[PDB]
Amino acid sequence: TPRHRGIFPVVPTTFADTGELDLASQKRAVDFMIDAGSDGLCILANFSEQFAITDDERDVLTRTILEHVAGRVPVIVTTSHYSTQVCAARSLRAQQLGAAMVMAMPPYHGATFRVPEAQIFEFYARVSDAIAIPIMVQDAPASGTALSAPFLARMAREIEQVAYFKIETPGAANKLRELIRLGGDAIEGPWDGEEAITLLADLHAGATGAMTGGGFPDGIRPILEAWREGRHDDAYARYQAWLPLINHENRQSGILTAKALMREGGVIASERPRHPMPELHPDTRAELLAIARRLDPLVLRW
Amino acid sequence: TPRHRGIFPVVPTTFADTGELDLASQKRAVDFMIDAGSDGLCILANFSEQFAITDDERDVLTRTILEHVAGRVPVIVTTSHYSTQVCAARSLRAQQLGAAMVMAMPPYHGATFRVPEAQIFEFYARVSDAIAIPIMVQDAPASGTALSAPFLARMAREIEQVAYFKIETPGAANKLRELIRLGGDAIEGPWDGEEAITLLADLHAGATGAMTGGGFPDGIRPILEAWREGRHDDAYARYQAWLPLINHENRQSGILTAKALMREGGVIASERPRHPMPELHPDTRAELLAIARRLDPLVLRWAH
Amino acid sequence: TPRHRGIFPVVPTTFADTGELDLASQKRAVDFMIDAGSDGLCILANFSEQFAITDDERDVLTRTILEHVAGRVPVIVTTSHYSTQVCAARSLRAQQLGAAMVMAMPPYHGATFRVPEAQIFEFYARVSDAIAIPIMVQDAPASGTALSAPFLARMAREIEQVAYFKIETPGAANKLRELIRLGGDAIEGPWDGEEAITLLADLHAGATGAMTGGGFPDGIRPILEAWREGRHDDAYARYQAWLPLINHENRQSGILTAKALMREGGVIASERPRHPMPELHPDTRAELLAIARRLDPLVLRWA
Amino acid sequence: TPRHRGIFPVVPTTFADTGELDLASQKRAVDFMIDAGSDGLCILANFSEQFAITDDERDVLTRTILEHVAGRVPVIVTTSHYSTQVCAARSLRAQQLGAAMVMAMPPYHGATFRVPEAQIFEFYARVSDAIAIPIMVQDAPASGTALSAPFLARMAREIEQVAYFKIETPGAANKLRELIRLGGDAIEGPWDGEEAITLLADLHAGATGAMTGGGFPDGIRPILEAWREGRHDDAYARYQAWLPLINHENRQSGILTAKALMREGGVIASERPRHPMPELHPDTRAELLAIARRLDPLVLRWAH
Repeated sequence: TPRHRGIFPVVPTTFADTGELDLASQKRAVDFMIDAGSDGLCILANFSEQFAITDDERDVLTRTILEHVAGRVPVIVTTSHYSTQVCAARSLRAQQLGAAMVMAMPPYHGATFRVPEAQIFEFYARVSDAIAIPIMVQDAPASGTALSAPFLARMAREIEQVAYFKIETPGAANKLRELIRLGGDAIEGPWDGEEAITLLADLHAGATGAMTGGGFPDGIRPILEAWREGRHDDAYARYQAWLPLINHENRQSGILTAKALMREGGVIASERPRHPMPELHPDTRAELLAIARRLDPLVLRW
Repeated sequence: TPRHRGIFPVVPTTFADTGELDLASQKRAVDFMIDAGSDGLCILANFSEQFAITDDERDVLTRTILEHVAGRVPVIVTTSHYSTQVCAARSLRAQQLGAAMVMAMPPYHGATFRVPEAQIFEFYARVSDAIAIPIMVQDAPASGTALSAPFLARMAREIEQVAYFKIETPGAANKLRELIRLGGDAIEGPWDGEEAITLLADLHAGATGAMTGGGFPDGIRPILEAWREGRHDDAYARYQAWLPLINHENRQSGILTAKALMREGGVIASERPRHPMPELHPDTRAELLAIARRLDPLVLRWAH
Repeated sequence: TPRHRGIFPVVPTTFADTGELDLASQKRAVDFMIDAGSDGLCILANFSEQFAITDDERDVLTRTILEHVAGRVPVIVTTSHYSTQVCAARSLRAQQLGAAMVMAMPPYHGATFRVPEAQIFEFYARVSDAIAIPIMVQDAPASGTALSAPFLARMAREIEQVAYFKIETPGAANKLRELIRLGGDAIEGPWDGEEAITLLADLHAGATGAMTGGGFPDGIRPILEAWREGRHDDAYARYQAWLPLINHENRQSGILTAKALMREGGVIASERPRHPMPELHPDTRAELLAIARRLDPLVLRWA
Repeated sequence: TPRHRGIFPVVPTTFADTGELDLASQKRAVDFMIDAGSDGLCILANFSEQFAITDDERDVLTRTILEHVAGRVPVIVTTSHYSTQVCAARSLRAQQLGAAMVMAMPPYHGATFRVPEAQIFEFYARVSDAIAIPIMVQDAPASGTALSAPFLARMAREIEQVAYFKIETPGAANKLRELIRLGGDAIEGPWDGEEAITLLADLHAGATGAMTGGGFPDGIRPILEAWREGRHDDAYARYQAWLPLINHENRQSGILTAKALMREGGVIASERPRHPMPELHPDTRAELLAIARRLDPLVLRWAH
């Protein structure tokens, strides 16, 4: 039924040692993530350090990634912004460059600027009016905005392009359940996130897709396929083998997990974040690689 | 002693009702706020709806407002960004366009992306290295980041351009006291904000400046002047006369207060915020105008 | 047709300087607040430092206060607790001791333990089942819990004893409007709080009551008096006169405001909070009293 | 050299299906957890639904559990309270009843009532003055209170009974590293919590104790002994075997995990929480048992 399912990892934004954009490494990371078996990619998300780049860098990254993908896989372009018209403009521009879908947080700023449900609704409704590609709602703690399942399904029922969801808040499995129950066939893509830390319970809840980290999609995807083909016991076995790595990405190495792995594997030239985001502690990085080496991920032999 | 004191109200961003920047209304807003007696101006702050504008609009507004000010009053340009290098380029770009000062929140994003103290120091340290004009550290709830009074005082003593502070967190008065106690004359500008709702308590604590709303800086400034010259009772009376309007701005009409006042007075073409920021409830606007129509602010008697 | 309206100040808990309960000062505090014109009292709220007392002290305080009030004014007993059965038992006990109303936060603990909307509904429903006095829903930032106006309105329509609301989250005035619009006659008591900092705007929105600080209800009740009688500009003039004291209470001296004023007036023996709650900075205290003295509040000329 | 090391799981508060305390099931949960090899126990913590019980119930449980343990293992009694005097009174009472340690959150209430560092130091200082058994400082997100590693180390070095720490804020591993270096020999017990979700990373950092859930301490303890004996590859292997259960407890079944397992295994009569805490979704429960049934935990095998 749905247009999009499977694993859609987040593409990390690759800087040089100087903090400037490293577009060469950026294309190599996209190519590695496509070779890993990804059904699609998501760019300019919070796991791409979008908060540390400029609007001009956003446009260069959007055109560079989409032109290099060359239609090999569908790309989700994250266009989140407080202003409705800016997000619609970014969504239209991503559409023009070949995006299959846009992902947007609800309109927020910082810790205290929140938007009532009514204006959150109009935000998505107007972004929906301007574009023809599907919209994904990101439900994540970083927005500090409660998006309850009845309201999330409401937007899926009442807004044309709103069909996909990335539920990353605590208790995501039973939120996905309630979302699917209240939205029916309007829920085209009930997806989970958070680096696939709760993937198994979310699959139990009816999740169709996973927006994981970009470091090892080859490890996570056979869980989804085995679950689709009814091989539940194989899905658990693969989830169990890879969970220590997923747990270390979620709890320890964080956003920089995909880049530190890509650096060690020779995929990208630098794993540095943009200052002032803290770099990985050497012990956190050493333990990340020690776990990964036990699992033979493609990132280390690409 | 300090380079800058007095009232530095925030210039709101004037939009057309379509949604685009209304630079014609932007300049009239700047002219009025100068005519209202502002010691300076601050632009692209959170009260300017900066989170709703793009980088290109930021540059157009920085150039337009600074050019139109034409050095009549000093301008603080807010350059906050998570990335240390983006904020450093913005602050340098603001300096080269004529800014007297830059204001920066600590690096943050959303509700959960927070930066440790050691990197926050380096953030302001590297912005300091890039410019020759002073930095104003904004201490406000929107960042969700704790900047202790010792830490703020430490940055003043050890970072060259860090010298001004906008204390807006709860208990701003007693925190200003601590900041001044620990920093001394390294605290070149202990200022408050939050529309001046706590200005009288903050002046007691030693505040020498106030970043207020842009609607009625003329009603608030005599509070600062009377206090500087030891007329505390006149400071109280002016504070009391205007506190209901300050209270209605802080608690009811918020960021849109200045623009609803400017629109009523003919200063600007539209009071609309950029969607999806909620527009004023009709009763909230009417009560705002009704309160302002007891105190004769220039904004309701300027264009005509 | 409401059962309760007007001004209901939160009674502060009076400690001795040793930190133990000072019940003699507690009664004198109650008496002053009644002589100051309170239409009723609310006890054991967060503004009463309830989080710094024990369950036994709560029962000692509920009995002593209600016994001392002797039915002079209606008393709101705050009964908040995460546990549905603990709150219901507290509200029942308060009813049997003479309480006319209970106030309950939504169930919560700390900064992270939250309750889904369906369970918050069941919470207030079973508390309503247990008592025959009305419930006041406290919508305050300390809970960290979002209670939308549609949810609060549905609870008033569907839960018998849910009829009163203390709305003191940001944007209370517009929330009160939507609450009244969606709830209709089920909204028996749309009140505000936060020391009456937004009282004028809330009065415009349809508020019929205010939960203020216990320090100067004589200064604030006339604001409601003029509003109810239609003297809107008289209500504004009174408002402007006392707003600097309300503002210093809201932003500077906080919970301790009523206790510092009562101690200066000789009403109580000690203004100290229970440690580790910070005591008032000496300048914050002097400024509070300098403002108060311009307004001649009864607290400074009672004992 | 330290007085206490190993696994100190939190004892769940056992209720009846009617909501009242089920003390018979409470004693059996204690016996099972001792039978499962716990080096010690912790009672009346947030993982015990302590916020859903009364003071009278707290005292009934403190005396009931301490007497039934009969000194078989040391018990940590969580004495947290906002009031300094109340916490010290609870802590002295716990020590008089045989407690080997007390655990205390920093003083706080709700989402907004916070305490400055100076009075938090004074809070732990005066509690230590009253008691003669060690204090464990709990650093958990439920307090919404920042307790930096320098602040925690300073308390350990300057306050006699502050010697143990439960770190379960985000990034506990790196925080534990800094707390251990900063605190030196005064950190008698750098411990982690959060159901052992980050036990491996925390052990690399130098954690010596783990305060986990109470359902399967027999499965988690070998990870600590393997680390203590320097068998790092073995610690990973047992960690990897039990992580899906640990993860399900941390993200899906939560506080109710220990009670659901204990009820299934016949240890306790009821697994319900006190209303309004949401009961387990039936699918969540079935996934919990299916994962647990793969690891042969004692809780589904318990004869005494």
